[PDB]
Amino acid sequence: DDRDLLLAPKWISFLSLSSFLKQKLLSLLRQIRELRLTTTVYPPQDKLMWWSHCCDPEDIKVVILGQDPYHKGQATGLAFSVDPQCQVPPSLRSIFRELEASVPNFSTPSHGCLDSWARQGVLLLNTVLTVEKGRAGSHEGLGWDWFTSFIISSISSKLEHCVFLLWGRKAIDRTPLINAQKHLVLTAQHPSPLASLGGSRWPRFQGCNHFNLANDYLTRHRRETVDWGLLEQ
Repeated sequence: DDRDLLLAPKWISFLSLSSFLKQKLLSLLRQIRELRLTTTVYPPQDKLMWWSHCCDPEDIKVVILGQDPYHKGQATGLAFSVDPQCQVPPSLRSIFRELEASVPNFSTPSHGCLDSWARQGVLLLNTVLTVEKGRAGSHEGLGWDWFTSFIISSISSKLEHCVFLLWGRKAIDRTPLINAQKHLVLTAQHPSPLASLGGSRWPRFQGCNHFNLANDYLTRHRRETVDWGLLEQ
């Protein structure tokens, strides 16, 4: 039943999943519900699809990929976003600092809630949506990959002139799914300081200027821009 897919209806309609894929997602969600009876899993179950409630698919301007959720209780259902009760972790402090140095109307806030981005059409999507407490990458694998890859392809297939910010080796591995004739892809090193630089090669996060370039791209295709400085507590 569509109730237990946890996705907002405008997304269910936009994704147009088959019966097979809806049953496979329901089994995955039911598997996770049973995992919670032995282990703490972030984020909460009713936040797994939190991104799909903050804006509709037609509102998406920029797609930012995460890895897995934070694993210390600060994950909110949005990639990189922080519960106002927890400290801003190294990744987001590094994002704010690139913004502080490049975008005029940005001032670094004292919090890390990025709900204001999500409403404006910034899709903050973890590539794997659950994580066990205190064990990063514990749910990396084929459990979530088919599902988050399906979302990215649906955004590339059905939308036009969006911006994909790919930071790090795992997000950059999703490059083939994006039609770069319809969409802008911008790649960089992961924002967490001293992250890998390739091995096989990508530019540095510091000075990548991805947020201005995203808006330059949307402006040139006559779409509304993202105001990164708008971050409400």
